[PDB]
Amino acid sequence: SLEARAALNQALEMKRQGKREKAQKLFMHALKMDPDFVDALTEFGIFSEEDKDIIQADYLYTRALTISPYHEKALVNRDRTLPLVEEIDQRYFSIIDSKVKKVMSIPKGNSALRRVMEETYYHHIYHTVAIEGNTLTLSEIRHILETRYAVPGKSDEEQNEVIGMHAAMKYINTTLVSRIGSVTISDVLEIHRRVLGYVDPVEAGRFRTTQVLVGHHIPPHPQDVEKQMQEFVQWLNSEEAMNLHPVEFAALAHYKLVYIHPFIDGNGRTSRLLMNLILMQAGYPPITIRKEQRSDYYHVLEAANEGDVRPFIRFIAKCTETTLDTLLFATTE
Ligand SMILES: Nc1ncnc2c1ncn2[C@@H]1O[C@H](COP(=O)(O)OP(=O)(O)OP(=O)(O)O)[C@@H](O)[C@H]1O
Ligand SMILES: [Mg+2]
Repeated sequence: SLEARAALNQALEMKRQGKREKAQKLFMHALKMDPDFVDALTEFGIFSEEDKDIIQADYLYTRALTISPYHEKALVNRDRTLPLVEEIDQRYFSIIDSKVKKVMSIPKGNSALRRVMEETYYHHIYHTVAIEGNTLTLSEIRHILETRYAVPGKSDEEQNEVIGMHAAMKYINTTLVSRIGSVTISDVLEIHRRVLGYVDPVEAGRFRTTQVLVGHHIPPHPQDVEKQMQEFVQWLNSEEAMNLHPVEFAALAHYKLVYIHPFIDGNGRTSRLLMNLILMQAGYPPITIRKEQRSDYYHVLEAANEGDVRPFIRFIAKCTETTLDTLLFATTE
């Protein structure tokens, strides 16, 4: 309905100007012209909740969610499944928590743990670059970082991606992990400047100024990148984010940064480092997303884009358990 659309737009204009009596008449008129107008129902629900009429607000929200008979079935079924899913999810976080406490309890000065921590360091670097076509083997990566001699018959681009990761991981471990205070845009840029610096030092440490496309994702317009990065870091240091389970917080921080995708390149590597910083600050070890999990990683990211991030959190939770099981397995004494 063209009149329903018009009635809602004026209803919202009257709401901003503080004419609530006129806004209500127009909300009612929008629903008279189109009873199944989702926008007007949801928006009139928000208006009703502001006036502290909870029953009416709930009626309008529920009406908007259940237009057709198949929506009604979806709601009654979802209301049944949600509690069971909440239980399954909560269980999996408590299972991770127990394994974290077992890893943390082990003395920092342990012969076994030190070897594992040293070996898994190169595993993360390997998987973080190999997941997007870096053909360097694990022994080659160690050679590059331990000796600082280049390997033969492998591109300087591939090897400078490894050097950049090592530089970024050192910076975090020494400077940021134990640093008490808020994480700022500058800190993210400092990580990115090291991650991409050795490959593209021109673009390393500054936002993109062009439109791009990441897989099946449409990231923000370059002119809106900076505002969304300000809103992002505001959330990072919010009380809401502090309450979240570290794995949930680390997963959300990861997804939000690759959604904004504020750099021309190195967005994945940067967002995975920020994920591990948050976990390390919370007392968890650094986790790895293996190159074998690329399709799963992309699938849960595409699901997150279309408005369900829970699969991505669950995916990061799986990657966390796998990392902990690897540390706990090395009790070979
Ligand atoms: N649908 C999606 N929505 C959001 N982010 C996505 C999506 N698909 C992929 N990504 C992320 O974007 C990354 C690719 O962007 P970019 O090339 O800037 O990262 P990179 O650091 O060069 O790659 P990588 O770290 O994976 O080796 C992927 O690795 C992934 O983390
Ligand atoms: Mg890339």
